[PDB]
Amino acid sequence: RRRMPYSLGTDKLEKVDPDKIKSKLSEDVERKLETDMRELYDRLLPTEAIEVNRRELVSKLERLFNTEWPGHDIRVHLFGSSGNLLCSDDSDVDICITTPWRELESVCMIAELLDRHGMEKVVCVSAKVPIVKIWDPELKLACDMNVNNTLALENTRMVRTYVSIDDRVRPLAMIIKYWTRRRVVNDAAFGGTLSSYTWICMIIAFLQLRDPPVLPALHQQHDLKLVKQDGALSDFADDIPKLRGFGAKNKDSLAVLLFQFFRFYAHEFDYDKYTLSIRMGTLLTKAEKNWQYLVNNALCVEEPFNDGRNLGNTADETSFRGLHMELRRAFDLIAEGKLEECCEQYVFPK
Ligand SMILES: [Mg+2]
Repeated sequence: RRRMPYSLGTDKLEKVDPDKIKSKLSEDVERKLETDMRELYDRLLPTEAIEVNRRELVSKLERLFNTEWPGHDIRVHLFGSSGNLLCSDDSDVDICITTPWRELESVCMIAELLDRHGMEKVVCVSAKVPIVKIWDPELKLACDMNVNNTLALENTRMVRTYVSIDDRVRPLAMIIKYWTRRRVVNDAAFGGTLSSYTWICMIIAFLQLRDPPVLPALHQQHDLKLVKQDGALSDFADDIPKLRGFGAKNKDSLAVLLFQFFRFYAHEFDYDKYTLSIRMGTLLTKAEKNWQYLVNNALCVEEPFNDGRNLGNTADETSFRGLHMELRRAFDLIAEGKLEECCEQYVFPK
């Protein structure tokens, strides 16, 4: 299911004359783009009826696990879009199951239990982190779940903190995520594109590099870190009420930020030289991380909790060329306020 066909080649896109790149939206385009974005954001927001279904699934799973394997304090947690304020009604339910009972990390044992109790399309992937995928026919929800993936819970908590800092982040990130789904550039497993978490990091990194910045570098704000419930200091600043309002110095609207996001990644950002690091909040070079030797390093996005891992390693040179075309395609359409055409649903050739 290769998203970017090998026929694209690997050539770098041309450097367009800077005078031919639109510098800012016109007054009419921004006003219409602003209303079109807030109308779409209202459609993208989740509904209460589906929110209670996701909580019913969590409770149903937690009862099934504790009744089948009692005495192990098995708890079910939401993470990803389900826990960072960025999910929609059609989003999957991403679940992290925790227990001190290490035997539960054999996930096909979980797959058998859920299939035995009526779940459908039950597949286990025993893989980076083992995953059980189900489809709940009663609640009409798809669910991916892993066991003791505490890293996913922490960086979900980091994304949620970033979303809580500035009220423009949630609508901006949800609209961009919607764009990644419509263009089908959010499949790092089979399509060769970028993961949902990779895109969120690219959004945060863009917001950190604005002048003035919309978001801070939470990993570097040492004086704003709280003691977690395990007794350890949080790796990132998480004092949300004290962090709120950090981006108020930036006066750009939602419409301008969407325009600048695509403009940044279409023409401004030098993909060949720099690594995007939301951990540092500044640009790093590939050379200072020795990342000029990484295979699939055309796009370097540093994972904040493991600076030795490039989130963009799922994109080869052909996939990156197609990804760069989509970002330039998006920039040209948003520069004219064409939000609907920017989000045209991609369809795979037969
Ligand atoms: Mg403040």
